[PDB]
Amino acid sequence: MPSAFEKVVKNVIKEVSGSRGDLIPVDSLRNSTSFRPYCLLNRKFSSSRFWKPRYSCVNLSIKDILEPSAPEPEPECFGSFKVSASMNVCILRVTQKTWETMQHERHLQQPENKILQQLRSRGDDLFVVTEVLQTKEEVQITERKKMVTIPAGSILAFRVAQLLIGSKWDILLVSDEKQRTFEPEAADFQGLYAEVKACSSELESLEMELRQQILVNIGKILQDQPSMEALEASLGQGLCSGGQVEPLDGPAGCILECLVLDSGELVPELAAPIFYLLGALAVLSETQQQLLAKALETTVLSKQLELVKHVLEQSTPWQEQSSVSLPTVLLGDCWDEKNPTWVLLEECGLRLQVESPQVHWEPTSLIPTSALYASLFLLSSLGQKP
Amino acid sequence: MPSAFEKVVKNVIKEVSGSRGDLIPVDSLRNSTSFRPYCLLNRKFSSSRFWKPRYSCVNLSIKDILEPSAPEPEPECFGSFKVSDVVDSSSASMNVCILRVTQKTWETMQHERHLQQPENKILQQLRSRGDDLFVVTEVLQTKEEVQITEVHSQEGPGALCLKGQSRKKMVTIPAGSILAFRVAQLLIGSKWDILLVSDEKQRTFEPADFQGLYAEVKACSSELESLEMELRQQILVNIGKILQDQPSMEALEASLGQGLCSGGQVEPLDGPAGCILECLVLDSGELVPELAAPIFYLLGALAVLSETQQQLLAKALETTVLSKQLELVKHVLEQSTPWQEQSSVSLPTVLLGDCWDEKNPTWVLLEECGLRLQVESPQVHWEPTSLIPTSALYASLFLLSSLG
Ligand SMILES: [Cl-]
Ligand SMILES: [Cl-]
Ligand SMILES: [Cl-]
Ligand code: NA
Ligand code: NA
Ligand code: NA
Repeated sequence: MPSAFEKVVKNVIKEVSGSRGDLIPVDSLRNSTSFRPYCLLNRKFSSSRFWKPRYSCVNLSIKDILEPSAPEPEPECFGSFKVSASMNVCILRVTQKTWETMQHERHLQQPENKILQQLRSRGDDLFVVTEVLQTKEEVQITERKKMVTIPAGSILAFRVAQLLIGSKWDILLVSDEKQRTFEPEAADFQGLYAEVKACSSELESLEMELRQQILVNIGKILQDQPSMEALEASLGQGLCSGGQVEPLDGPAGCILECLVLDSGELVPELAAPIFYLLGALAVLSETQQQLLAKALETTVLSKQLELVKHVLEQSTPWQEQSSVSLPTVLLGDCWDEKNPTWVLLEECGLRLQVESPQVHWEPTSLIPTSALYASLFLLSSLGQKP
Repeated sequence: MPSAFEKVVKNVIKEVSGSRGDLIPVDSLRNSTSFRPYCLLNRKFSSSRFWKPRYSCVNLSIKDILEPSAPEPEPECFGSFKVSDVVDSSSASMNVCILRVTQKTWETMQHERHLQQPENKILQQLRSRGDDLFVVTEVLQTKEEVQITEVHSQEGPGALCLKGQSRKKMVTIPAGSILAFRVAQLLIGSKWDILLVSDEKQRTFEPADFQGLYAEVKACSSELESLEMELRQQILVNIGKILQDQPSMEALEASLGQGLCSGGQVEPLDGPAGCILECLVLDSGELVPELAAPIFYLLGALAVLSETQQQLLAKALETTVLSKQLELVKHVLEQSTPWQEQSSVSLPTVLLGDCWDEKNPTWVLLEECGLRLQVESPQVHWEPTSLIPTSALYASLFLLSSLG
């Protein structure tokens, strides 16, 4: 859904930074306080180069992992904008000189922080907020009647920099997608298909009874995000450490039981593709997850996958905004707002239309549409007959 | 080496807009007053799809061609920025702001104002020449007065003796100076319209790959190769003289453009511009289309090049060094496909007998195209932004060597 705050945040990013902007939108006003400059964010191990997991809050600042312990310098105000009925926003940034000074004056906390040890075990990546886009004044944005007030100084969007911590700490201002925080090539549709097909090949191999229970239990964990979140951490820690994993409760536990041995250690060939599939589902929105949990039959899933496959295949180059025409004749019912394939595509940030062209590609929509494609491909690959 | 201060302007654009392909950099502080919002700019008829002519100032505003005559609404201030990379014991920061004319302002102006019915004399002159008309829709200007110093890299004893104040120049930029701008092509006919989403195939007045670029230049060269050796040599030596005087080349271009779009007798010009015009014209005063069109293309390609690039070509007009420089540019362009991605190009062995360095003429010609050069493997760094000037440099070298 437009979520009111979610809709105003996307339009503000587009006006301030431009279409291919490197600004990440803030999910909610409650969480805004944790995305301030210098805040630390974690991300689960990146299983794919086409989709990335959402950033989570560590509720710690860069000073909390460095020595000597001291407050960070005040972020500089780069600029102000009148985004339009006029909302005033401003950019607070941590300069490169501030990072270089901090790297010279501060070193990693030598007896090692406990939170970093937890992230290292799960194979998570660590990031630091380098820039924020926040409101200057209080605005009363109105939405049914639901006036959402946004107070002054609210983080609407943010820029991150991956930090690499080992013997010394380093900040990646110019991002490198191949880098990992803790140390243990054309991006086209063809490479994306090969990556998902490699993961799908590992599935199918499993017995039809095993594939069906993993499939039905995925539909149950799609109802409970924290259940899926906990299962992901158990798999990530088991893959990065190789130790016995603690049994879980609910459908998360049932899926974990399928992927694990009599000793407690995960089977890497079974756990890795499931970790990829759960990571692709984590990228999707609540609405998208509840739709996939209903349409888990391989009949509708195959048609939805073919529509997403066509959208992605026709949107190359993925860096330009392009219009795509869809073969809606594939679907059993008419192409409208109530269609499940319309809702799955609209939740990816794609602007849809009733007819020719039906989809409007946005470069920003690559991360969720790759996750939706990989999710549909693997979920149909589980429910298929041998 | 910047184009006077172009590297500092490009750094400000990169920080403010994210990429270079959105805002056009202003050439000089003297001309800045003419690139303000609502100002009208003309661009000569586009002879090629790979290179585009520079925008010239009409020194008129949108209100000067519309009725009722009334001042334009004040442009809105979209935002302010504090840029610190202004060099290309403490750091240097400059405050800039963006002034924009909103789409609603343009739509309101289109509803309230119509074209000046007995027709503006300046529009008639641009129409006769086949020029395109544009309007400045957004500007990036300074908020405060900034003093930027320029440091000149050594320079030879002959270039210093030409002038003869030291290497460090104190340049003072006043508050409200236009550093960069965004344009919108306006289409004027029975009604006027503003193209906010640009269309490269559109003309104001209604009357791909390296292989396509090579074919376009080769077609132009085929026409020039049919001329007499004495006429080709006089056209070549006189091009080297008009390369010293930009306004002489600018006037000759307008005479050829108006003669091609109207087909009437052209008034004789003075200096080397006049000598070239005499070669392309009849006993009656009308241009020979087969002769004037390829020369118009060649002059348009030279107009895209910088002053430094033009002074280098005016010295190296012999077909000996010209052929080697053309081959280097041909290789850079051929290896940079696709042009949209930044790619590194490795230049082949024995570049010019002597050595590949900052003082090499081929290095300066390529660096003035926005290409970041390096002493060795890879020597060139392609930037998508460098397509317009490198196409013009290729076409210029190809046709100048084709002269003789
Ligand atoms: Cl987020
Ligand atoms: Cl892993
Ligand atoms: Cl210009
Ligand atoms: Na602070
Ligand atoms: Na089996
Ligand atoms: Na395509």
